[PDB]
Amino acid sequence: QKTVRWCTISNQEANKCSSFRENMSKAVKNGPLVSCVKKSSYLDCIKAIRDKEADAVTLDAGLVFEAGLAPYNLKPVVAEFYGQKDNPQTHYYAVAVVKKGSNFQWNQLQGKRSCHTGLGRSAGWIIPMGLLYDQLPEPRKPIEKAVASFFSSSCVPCADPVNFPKLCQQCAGKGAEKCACSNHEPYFGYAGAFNCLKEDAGDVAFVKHSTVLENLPDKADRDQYELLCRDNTRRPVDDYENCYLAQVPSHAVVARSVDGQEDSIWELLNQAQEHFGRDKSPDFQLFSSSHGKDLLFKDSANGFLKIPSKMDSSLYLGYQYVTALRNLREEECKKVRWCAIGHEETQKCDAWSINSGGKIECVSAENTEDCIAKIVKGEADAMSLDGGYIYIAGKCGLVPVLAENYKTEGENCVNTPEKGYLAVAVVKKSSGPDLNWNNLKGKKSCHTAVDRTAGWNIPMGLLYNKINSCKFDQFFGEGCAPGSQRNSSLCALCIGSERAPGRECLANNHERYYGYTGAFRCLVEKGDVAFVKDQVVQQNTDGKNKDDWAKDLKQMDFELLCQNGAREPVDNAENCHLARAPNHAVVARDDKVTCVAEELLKQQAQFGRHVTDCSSSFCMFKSNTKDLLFRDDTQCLARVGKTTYESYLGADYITAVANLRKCSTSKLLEACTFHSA
Ligand SMILES: *[C@@H]1O[C@H](CO)[C@@H](O)[C@H](O)[C@H]1NC(C)=O
Ligand SMILES: [Fe+3]
Ligand SMILES: [Fe+3]
Repeated sequence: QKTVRWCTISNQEANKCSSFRENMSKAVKNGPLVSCVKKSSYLDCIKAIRDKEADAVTLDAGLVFEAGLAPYNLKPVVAEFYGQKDNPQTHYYAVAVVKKGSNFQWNQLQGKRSCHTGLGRSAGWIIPMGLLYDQLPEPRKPIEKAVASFFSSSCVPCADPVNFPKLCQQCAGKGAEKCACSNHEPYFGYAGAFNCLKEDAGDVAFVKHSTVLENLPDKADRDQYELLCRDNTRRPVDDYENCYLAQVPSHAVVARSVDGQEDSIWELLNQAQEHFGRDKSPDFQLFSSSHGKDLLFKDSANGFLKIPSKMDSSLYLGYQYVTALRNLREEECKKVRWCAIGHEETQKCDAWSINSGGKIECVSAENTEDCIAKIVKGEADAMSLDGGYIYIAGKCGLVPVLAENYKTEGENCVNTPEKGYLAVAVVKKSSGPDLNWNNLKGKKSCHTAVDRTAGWNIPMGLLYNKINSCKFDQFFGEGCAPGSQRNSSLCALCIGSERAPGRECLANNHERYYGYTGAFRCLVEKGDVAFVKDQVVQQNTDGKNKDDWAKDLKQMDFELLCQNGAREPVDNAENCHLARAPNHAVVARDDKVTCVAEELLKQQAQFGRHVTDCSSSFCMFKSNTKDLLFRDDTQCLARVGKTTYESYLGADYITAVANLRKCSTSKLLEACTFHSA
């Protein structure tokens, strides 16, 4: 019924696509149909997809980046994987292949002849040229001109043969097909570049790690070839793991960002790998063809993986690679951009910005995950996170910069490491003794949010060990666990916002039961147990909180549930808690750690706890509502040195969280753990 229109770039690809079509028709009765649209290069395909004349094409990651730019706006939806299906690799190695006895090293490439897969491609172009950049003769813009003056001549398929003739000089295509961006140029692609070297049109080929073994005959003339290593030595072709230029992400199928039919694309490809995958059929091979190498998909792929929905091109490629790509394409610690979540945090941020004289700038997002993603992508620089989210951010590659401290007051606060706060379970003293730790089934729970330390990871981790199931919403009766599935019973007690409707169960300040205070309010108004930090009761009772719901509460009206079944007063969490919680911390990308840390230590020297008059001046650690930007009981931000999320959080906490990985519903976590190695 549904049709996926695949874009081909050559007569050879068109031949394979016709057989893909015919074979899928026969093998799959109801699965999407395939039809083929024949263009003459990947760039014509990207445009055909944008204009809705086609739906899909497979691209080297370097070109995924170009497809993801305006005005094309395509996104990667399915990735090739290499290697064994039980340990799929979503990267491959770029290498430089030379013939034995040619006697030159990496540092002597000047004046040689080069064979490239194609302009703008990972192994063929982006990686080798990024490495050689500093040796190219200036001016290096555009890069083509500099490359044409560095190598004596080359074959770079897809280069403009009119403006850069030397880049197309060693290519082998006839007439108008010379230097073509397709299999009509014999030296196009991995196979082509290798043939370029083989036939002595070039002295070096920039290809991938499987290229030589894939393209050499029945037996091994393989001893005739070697690899150029970056330490200026040469190694055998099967020793690429010790002689590669870089590791690069998989070729991926791309599609329209809006109305891209990706559902259809995955359904097609998934069924196709089942019937016509590696060694699956004599009638048709997805990853092979008698008409050529790497047609439609690479011959070294062994299947497909669906790309998570939150992985856009930036996330798929990774920030380092996007920066190298950006570097070759366009031809400081002045400020810290904070990521604020929602309106109240944005207003506190704005105030900070003004008071700081612009050293702090403010970027907004509607939830924690969107903030973390902005930081990873370079749209923001820092925010403070609960341990549960540090874990997620750490998987996405962010690093802890400074810790919030809660126990140490005064001048030594910044230099004192704290062990952590405590995750506890708080109940009303008035609840009968049947309410205890071993009898929570069917009870009404209040949680700070899904994926936070005290609110979720610690308690739900403990419970998972008992019930051996991720269906928490079938264990508890009804609760408020912000961030849960909207029609779950774990959203049923949530009350959203007083001003705007439809905000129930959101994991942000629109939800009145969100956060430490929030969950304590949930306990007071509706729940039986709150999963929260120690001290939340003391901080919101006996008059410290003046809001209607809290003004008459007393500390003595609450108790803690201990794991042995007993109950203790709230002043005794040290002997009645669920586990230690790592202190919340400011995270940043590895390139900004120093900058973020140094400026914040200066911010707090001006705006920290010692400010006796908050109003005339700004107070970083006090908040109009609750835990705006930092926890309200934060005494200072403290140095953590050079550490990683794993050592910051501790093996005990890492163990607990990883224990729950099967139950995770975080879309960010799913995107940040997609890639191998
Ligand atoms: C609840 O919502 C989801 C969509 O987000 C839907 O898939 C599910 O089947 C709905 N019904 C149930 C079983 O609660
Ligand atoms: Fe590639
Ligand atoms: Fe916390």
